[PDB]
Amino acid sequence: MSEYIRVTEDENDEPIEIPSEDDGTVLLSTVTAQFPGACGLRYRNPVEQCMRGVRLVEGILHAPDAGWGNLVYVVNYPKD
Amino acid sequence: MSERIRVTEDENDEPIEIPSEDDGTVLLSTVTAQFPGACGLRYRNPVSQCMRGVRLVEGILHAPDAGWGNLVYVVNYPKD
Repeated sequence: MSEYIRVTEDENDEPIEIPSEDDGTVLLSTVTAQFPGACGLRYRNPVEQCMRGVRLVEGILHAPDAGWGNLVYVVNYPKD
Repeated sequence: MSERIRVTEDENDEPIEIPSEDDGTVLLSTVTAQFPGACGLRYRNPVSQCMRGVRLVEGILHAPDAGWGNLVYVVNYPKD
């Protein structure tokens, strides 16, 4: 089954739901669809309450230990 | 023609329709053929009350297992 994630570009608005691949990874192109100019992904680990960045390779974001559907994610946005 | 997909950018006007492919895929060019530069698609997800986007890969949109009929609503628009 395809993993499911909930990202957010701006916390003042509503979060965005992203359908991931069955592989358990997320495709950056799906992010760029809703987020133009943006790339990358962040989240916070409930372990140390610190912000973290999701691993990316060739446009493919790699899920954490438990996967995607457990925490919230934030899309990396530049100043532009 | 194979499947058609309803989609709009603003609910004040009338939603348009784009021919999707039998493989559950839509071509970016077909979307931009309708919209003046729009990319990606999403909709009001009643499940999370957020905006759920659709899988995108190199300009090719990939429908979920259900298909396009459950996501036919709003098209995405980049800043460029």
